[PDB]
Amino acid sequence: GTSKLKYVLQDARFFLIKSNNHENVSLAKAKGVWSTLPVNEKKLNLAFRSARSVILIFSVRESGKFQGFARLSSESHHPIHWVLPAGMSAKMLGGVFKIDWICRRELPFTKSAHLTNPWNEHKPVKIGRDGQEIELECGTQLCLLFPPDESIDLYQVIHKM
Ligand SMILES: O=C1CC(CN(Cc2ccccc2)C2CC2)=NC(=O)N1
Repeated sequence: GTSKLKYVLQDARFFLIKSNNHENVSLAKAKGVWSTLPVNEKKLNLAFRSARSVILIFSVRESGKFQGFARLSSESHHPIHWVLPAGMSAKMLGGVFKIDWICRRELPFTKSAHLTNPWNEHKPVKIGRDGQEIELECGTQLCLLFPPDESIDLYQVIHKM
């Protein structure tokens, strides 16, 4: 069903998080961690303190899809073998956020064409810079479009709220 998912998403905040490649999403899915540049680190840390749930919705650049979504379980904290763009050092990252995956299934952008994000001029929700906040209603409907991930049990995540 969808009821535990809706409960986790109640009064949540949502952020569009880009990845430079699939490998970093794979690492994040395996290890339950993510890192960012300091600008988005500050934004996500403020959000983590503000809301019962902060949801990261991931999209690998140029993939035309979202690769899943996860809930922050921690503020950032200060090596993980991330695959970084040429010229970027690990020292340019902020701290590491712990995350609990809610859905590891993909959703193509074609399936979210009917959702617009008020915090990005009501452009389609797939459009946004890395770190763009997605308004509650749009973000909830976007998460509900993903195929159910029957491998995940949200019992444990509800307890962290
Ligand atoms: O475009 C991105 C990609 C990305 C993946 N990073 C490396 C990186 C961080 C910031 C910019 C470019 C690459 C691995 C998880 C530590 N994390 C983001 O937060 N935004």
